[PDB]
Amino acid sequence: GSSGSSGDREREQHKREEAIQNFKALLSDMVRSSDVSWSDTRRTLRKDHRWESGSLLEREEKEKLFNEHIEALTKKKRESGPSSG
Repeated sequence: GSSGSSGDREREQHKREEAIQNFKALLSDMVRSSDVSWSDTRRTLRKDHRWESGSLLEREEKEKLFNEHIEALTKKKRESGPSSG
């Protein structure tokens, strides 16, 4: 079908989707490090502006995202404990 996307085919979900991606990006930008704890993070994000819209994601959802973002970062880190299977 037409490559270009247009129309109000998907608005409901879309609304949320935006929050999801936006949340992740905000985590990397704000929390670029991986040596931090959820508590501190959440509190910090709670002050951010975008966070407002992030409300969509339930406490659990948000917490999960952050954690995942951290573990992922370390992986990139050149020097890091022996992680294999």
